[PDB]
Amino acid sequence: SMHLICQSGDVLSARYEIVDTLGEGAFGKVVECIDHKAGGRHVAVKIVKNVDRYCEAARSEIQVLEHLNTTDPNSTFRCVQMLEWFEHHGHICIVFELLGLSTYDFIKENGFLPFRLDHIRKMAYQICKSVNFLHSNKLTHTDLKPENILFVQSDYTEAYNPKIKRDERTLINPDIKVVDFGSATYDDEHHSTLVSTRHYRAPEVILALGWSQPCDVWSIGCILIEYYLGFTVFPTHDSKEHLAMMERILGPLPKHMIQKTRKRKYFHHDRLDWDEHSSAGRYVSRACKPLKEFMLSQDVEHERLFDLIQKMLEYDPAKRITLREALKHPFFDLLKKS
Ligand SMILES: Cn1cc(-c2ccc3occ(-c4cccc(C5CCC5)c4)c3n2)cn1
Repeated sequence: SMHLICQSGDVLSARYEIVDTLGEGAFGKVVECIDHKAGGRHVAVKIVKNVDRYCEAARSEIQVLEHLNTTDPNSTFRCVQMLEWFEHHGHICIVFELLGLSTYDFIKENGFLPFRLDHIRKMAYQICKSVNFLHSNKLTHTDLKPENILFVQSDYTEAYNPKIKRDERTLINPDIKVVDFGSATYDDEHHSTLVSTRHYRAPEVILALGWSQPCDVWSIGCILIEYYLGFTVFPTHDSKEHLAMMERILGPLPKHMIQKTRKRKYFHHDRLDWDEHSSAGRYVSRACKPLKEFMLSQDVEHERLFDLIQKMLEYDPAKRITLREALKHPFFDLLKKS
């Protein structure tokens, strides 16, 4: 029924007039509205599908953001500001400060070109700071990805780039915020070993070994390579294929993780049950290669980023870098200058 209530001109809750759709997802829709009771200020309204799983996720997000916005009222740690919620013809709607495009959408609109490295450095720093603030308050996000990082302002300048024979957009201000707190889980809540639709998903989640804060660090590792390359390094929707891709980029999985997993289907003896010479197997060999071979330059700033990424993509969550540590990494020295 959503198409009947999310059109340009519709009014929600006797105050918000829909201008246009900003984007869609599995959850529903985000629309830009005029708030007729706050002087015409533009806001963003998430309209949530009338489906039990998303309604429960939306109620959860509301609890989480209430706690985070009162703990950090000035958005020092860059979590999105929720302004209120209401119900409209059986759909939960949540009102946010209006931001710019998602980082995914910016890449897409720019023809799948990567961000340049000085912007990557700022964005990475801000993402690590924001999610470490979550990790300090006994939370894990669990669903970090480029669609869920948004530019405060997505405005750009435009010129012809003769090095790659095409026009190129250059961001003016790379400041970001983190969104989507519907899967966010407290340390003391139930940690469901089941997880749903994502491929920023850590190896401990795939193998059902239990998870906590480190799973976020793995996701951030994936985001940073994507910003550097302009495309995903794990393009797959099959778990076993995903594990095969990991092995090609990062080497074989630790033996103690293979012995512990209850998911025996993926393994024969203590090896991944993967035919290298199948149709899908040859696609993996051709798309994926060892991590450092993705580097586009041997310059030391590039090597610094890739050392950070590698520590984030440690298989064993007990050994993986924490965000506290990552904020001190040399890659970020260039921001602290004086
Ligand atoms: C899942 N979620 C998003 C928000 C959110 C909050 C405020 C926002 O101000 C603008 C957007 C926006 C702009 C362009 C594209 C999109 C995309 C549609 C999903 C991301 C959003 C936006 N999204 C809160 N939860």
